[PDB]
Amino acid sequence: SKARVYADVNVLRPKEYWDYEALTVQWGEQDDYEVVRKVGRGKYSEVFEGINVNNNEKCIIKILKPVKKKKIKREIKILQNLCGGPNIVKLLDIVRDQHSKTPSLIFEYVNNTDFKVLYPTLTDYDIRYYIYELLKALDYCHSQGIMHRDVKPHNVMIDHELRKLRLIDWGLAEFYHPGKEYNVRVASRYFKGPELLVDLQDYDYSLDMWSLGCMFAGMIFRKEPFFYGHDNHDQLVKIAKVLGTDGLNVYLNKYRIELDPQLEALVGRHSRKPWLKFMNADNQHLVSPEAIDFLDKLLRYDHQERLTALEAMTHPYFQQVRAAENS
Repeated sequence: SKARVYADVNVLRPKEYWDYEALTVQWGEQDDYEVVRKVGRGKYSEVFEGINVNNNEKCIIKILKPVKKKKIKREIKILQNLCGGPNIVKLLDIVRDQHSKTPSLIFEYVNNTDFKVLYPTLTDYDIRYYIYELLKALDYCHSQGIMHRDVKPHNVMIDHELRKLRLIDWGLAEFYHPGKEYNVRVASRYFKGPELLVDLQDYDYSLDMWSLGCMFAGMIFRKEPFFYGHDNHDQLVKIAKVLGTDGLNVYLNKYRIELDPQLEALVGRHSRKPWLKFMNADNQHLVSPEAIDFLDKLLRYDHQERLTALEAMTHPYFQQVRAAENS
């Protein structure tokens, strides 16, 4: 399998651009950024709202947990490559501790409003607007030959008063190389696409479009974990109970995917449930025919069938956000 767009980005580019294992970090001074208050936790890091002793300007301090230096250089190179793009968190500095040798990345500051309290107040228009903004971010990184691989509400900081948005945490992101076989243990369980669950290793940028699709579904239907599985095998069962099992067979047969006996039996056979059956008094104010058409074109088992970030931005559903942006 090969991406349908931006497939040759790293083929035309000098190895310097994507060879991150050869990156030589030019650390700065941890003696220049002060911690103010923890704002986020994580399996690979801790986030802190900090201040820049110099400019006096606020900032975000990310302290990385202990991991192989390969994963640290990867996140750094990608952030350097993406700096400047629309709605991409901007990396400002890189520092480390002298004794512990603990790495720390310095980022622009963004208030960030907890999604479990924000999303419920979003209006029909707000949703169209913020998703459109996230798509600018994804089309940009895909155009630069990079997959984020961890798209979820937690990695999208939103300053709802300034209506500003940023895609964050590029700790699992990777460079896309046609035909390469990547690790399927990326992203958070609820946003993992079928390809990661059936073990299709040569996946591409379309993986991020499935994750986005799960996010979108969660918002219009007012049901955060839209696909709520307790483990990976259970995650695929949940997906198959909504999209139907016939579509999964086509997918499996097309890419000649095995699918072990346990997960297969575990999945069984299910008919497809039309999107409208998920509508209820709590979410009918957000479920329009256009929203349904858009979501439908995102959540497709076959990664090659999904809309690209660029096609998504032009969908009629964002019709007013575009006109407002134009003038």
